Amino acid sequence: NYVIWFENLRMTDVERVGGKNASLGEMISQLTEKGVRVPGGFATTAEAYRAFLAHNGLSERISAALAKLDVEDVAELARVGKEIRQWILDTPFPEQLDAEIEAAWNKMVADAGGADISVAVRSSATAFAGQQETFLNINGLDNVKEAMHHVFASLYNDRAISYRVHKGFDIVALSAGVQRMVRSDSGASGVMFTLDTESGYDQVVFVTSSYGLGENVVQGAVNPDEFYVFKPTLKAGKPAILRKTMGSKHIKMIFTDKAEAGKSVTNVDVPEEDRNRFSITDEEITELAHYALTIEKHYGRPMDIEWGRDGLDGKLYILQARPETLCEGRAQKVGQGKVRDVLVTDMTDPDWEPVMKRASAIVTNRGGRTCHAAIIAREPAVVGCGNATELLKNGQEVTVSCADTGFIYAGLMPKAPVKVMMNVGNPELAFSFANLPSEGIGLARMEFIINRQIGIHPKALLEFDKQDDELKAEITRRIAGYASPVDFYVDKIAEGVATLAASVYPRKTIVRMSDFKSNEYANLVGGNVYEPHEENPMLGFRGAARYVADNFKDCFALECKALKRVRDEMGLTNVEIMIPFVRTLGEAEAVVKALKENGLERGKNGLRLIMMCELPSNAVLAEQFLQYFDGFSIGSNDMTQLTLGLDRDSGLVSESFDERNPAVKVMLHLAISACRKQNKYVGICGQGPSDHPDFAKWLVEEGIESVSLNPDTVIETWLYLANEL
Repeated sequence: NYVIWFENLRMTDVERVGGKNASLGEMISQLTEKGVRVPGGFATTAEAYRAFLAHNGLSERISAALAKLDVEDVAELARVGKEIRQWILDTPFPEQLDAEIEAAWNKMVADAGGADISVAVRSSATAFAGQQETFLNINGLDNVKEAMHHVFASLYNDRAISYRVHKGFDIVALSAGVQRMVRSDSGASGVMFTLDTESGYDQVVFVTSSYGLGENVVQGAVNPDEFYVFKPTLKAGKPAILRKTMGSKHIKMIFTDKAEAGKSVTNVDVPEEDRNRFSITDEEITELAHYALTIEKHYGRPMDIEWGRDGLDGKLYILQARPETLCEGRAQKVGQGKVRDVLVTDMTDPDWEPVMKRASAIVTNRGGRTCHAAIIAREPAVVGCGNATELLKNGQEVTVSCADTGFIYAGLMPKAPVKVMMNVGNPELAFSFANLPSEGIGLARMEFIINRQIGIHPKALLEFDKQDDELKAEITRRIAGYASPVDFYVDKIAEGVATLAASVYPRKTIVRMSDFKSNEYANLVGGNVYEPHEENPMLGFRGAARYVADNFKDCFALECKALKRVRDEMGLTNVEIMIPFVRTLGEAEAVVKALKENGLERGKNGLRLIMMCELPSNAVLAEQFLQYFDGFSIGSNDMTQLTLGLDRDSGLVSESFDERNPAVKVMLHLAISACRKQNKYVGICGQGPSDHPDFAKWLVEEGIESVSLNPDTVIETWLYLANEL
């Protein structure tokens, strides 16, 4: 009645032991047979806490103090809070609670065969983050009891007294969970989410990991390794890790031999070995992602989960699991209104709850997550702007974004006649566009992955051994966590492309192979020596000619190895491969021969092959080029430049650039007709349809199958076109 074992708790015991302990029992009792390993222990109950607090009778003394106390007088609140906490600290456990803890402790050491076990003593409130309060590596009975005293006192931490007065409430209790320690002090640990927190995208599992006890990743005291795993392909048993980001992993929490009270754990530097390694293996990331899903399937909602790899066992444990739910400040949701209605002020009392109702947004100088105004806006909301009173003006006219640095500008689906698809380059933004209404990605560009995730010329990696001490050293630095220089290149392209394809899966993602000019390959590390200066880069060594050049075929092979893995192993079959700058029919033919050499063929595993139609020759021999491909994506930028003989970046001529020049239109017509008479895909890329609505009109009238737009131009164009139909 005072102490309950986790194995006898269920999620229906939340009022008795709190959400954390109830959830622990729910997993132990229901999921251990589904493979989830949760450490054992016991919870104290809400009536244990009440009995404890009745003493002489402390409960009513606390209640008296809290009565006459302004929580928004920050002195009194610190003074009264400290006072209350010392009373709880100086109050002894009732005789029955001590005996019952002792008997439960004695059974734990009996279950552990021997033994000098250690435990976590955590706070499980009948109600965050947490400020919570937790104790780790607590080795004997009296330590455990004193760590429990502290947990009990934590209910009346100052912010907790506020948080409750703010949520508008007495007069409360909590439960202490006493759980066996997993030895991740010599292993690794972290936190998993069964959605992407940033975007909200729920088809992915997020796994963060570092060395040591997981308290550090939970608290953000360390920058951890971050991994994304794709749910559908993980369930089919295919390799499902989309993205690996190495954390700096500066420090790690370990055990002390020297445990006075909270000195049982300490932070220590991570060696440079471990720092530039990934802290868990692919097999582990995957194994954890499976646990995440069986937990989420069971609870029927998004989950936030703590886990640890025991450095003794080797085995992965789930430790805790719970449900997951100009000017600047702390930030989901956008909003609009006049700045006064967007309310701009220092910080709200509760007296600011009527006039708060008389308004439509809140932006405040002070505050963090559990700020007064930040809670009213959850039940929105930019807090923690040092000076918005200053920056923002009393007039108007603003709109307040949270799609988590909470900006504040400075501003303010029907049937479509074509398919509106996205033009996407940055895989770090991919899950934020999963959400946007589109028909997929009609141009997934490769150049951000190469510039920004890889950063090194593939021939420098291919010929690593011919460098350059200074360069061998730079490459090795950059390729940390990957098996070899060439494996880095393939792996990172696979990650980037799998990520983009996963974002809109199962929807079409047309991946353009690399469209770099040689001056862009020259800027990569190790690149200049392979990329001589050209007089006219727009017209130089790039595209198909580069892919099939003897001098560069081993690099093309690398990019092909990545795409093939993405489709053939990762099961991301929604990927089509687009080939740019195909100048002649001999090049078209050479490229399909090259792809074939590298295991990629039309019809094999459903592969579809698209040509970027961007040279005038592609238009006047449309039908002839089209035999080699399943369709065209028209690159109107390059088509316009070559038809009209212009560099649109040169200001001296570029006023004559116009995708809707009659000469360019003849070219588009030739291409789009050729495709139509073969019942073949024809799309167009470029912002022309967005920037010139009549061009969009002309394109629908020509029979274009799709249009590919920057995500932030997608809704407007869709609506314009739908309204026209």
